[PDB]
Amino acid sequence: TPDDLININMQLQKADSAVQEVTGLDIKGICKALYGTFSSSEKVGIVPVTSIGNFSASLHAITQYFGFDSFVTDMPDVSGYYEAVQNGAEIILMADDRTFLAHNLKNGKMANNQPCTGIIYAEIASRYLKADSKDVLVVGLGKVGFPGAEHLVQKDFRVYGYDADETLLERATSNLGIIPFDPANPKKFSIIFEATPCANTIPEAVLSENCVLSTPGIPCAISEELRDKYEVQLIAEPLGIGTASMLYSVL
Ligand SMILES: NC(=O)c1ccc[n+]([C@@H]2O[C@H](COP(=O)([O-])OP(=O)(O)OC[C@H]3O[C@@H](n4cnc5c(N)ncnc54)[C@H](O)[C@@H]3O)[C@@H](O)[C@H]2O)c1
Ligand SMILES: [Mg+2]
Ligand code: NA
Repeated sequence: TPDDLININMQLQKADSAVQEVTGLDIKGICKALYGTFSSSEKVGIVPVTSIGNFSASLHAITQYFGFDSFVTDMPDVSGYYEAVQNGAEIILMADDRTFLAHNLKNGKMANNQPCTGIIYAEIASRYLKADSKDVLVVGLGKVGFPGAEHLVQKDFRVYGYDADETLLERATSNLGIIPFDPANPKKFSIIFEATPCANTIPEAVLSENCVLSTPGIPCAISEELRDKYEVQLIAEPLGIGTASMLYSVL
């Protein structure tokens, strides 16, 4: 509500700075570099869906920050959708338990939260100013991680991948031509991308001093101890960066 407004706005400004530190660009600039696209106060309708609407309030906060004219509809679901279109929304933003989408009504473009999150976090990791090599470790090759790994291959990085499910590791190896990472033969990285719903997924063996860990993952892949010891540059934010990615991907 009131101090939460300050709280979300703080967390976004922090993340923006962490992104500036690592890449030289802010989140706005990353999206501009990623999609060749820019905010022009487009009207975005945030429609709550049945699946107390605090998530939509966060999205309102987040979209305001990036220079969009956003609103939350009074009605939820289909009534909400209708209210949004009728009130001049150019982009619809909405989520249920399994899908979070942004739909641009002007141009027909639609984004899914998961690939957009994976692409932007991978992009941020790839742009690490003080990285020594083009080698990158991706841990987690699910709905967020696989598209992030794909983005990294297309930017001609040498991508190593690991997933706890051999099945998903196999898929990525075949589809993307990434190198399977073996914990029995680790290697140090200066660039790490992690898309896992688990903590302590990044072993100490893999870390180098002043590496970037870029992770949308909840909770955090590295312990506070290890990120202190290695002075790990941490890119992690729970909703805003992914949301910006979506919005900018559809403009
Ligand atoms: N911060 C954001 O803005 C944002 C946006 C979208 C998703 N997320 C988060 O990103 C995370 C991943 O989302 P997703 O859709 O890719 O999940 P997913 O379930 O589709 O895939 C996650 C992958 O991580 C793998 N994994 C789990 N534990 C592992 C371990 N110990 N070592 C290696 N791999 C492991 C799983 O096998 C799975 O393939 C989730 O925690 C999700 O909440 C964050
Ligand atoms: Mg995010
Ligand atoms: Na994680």
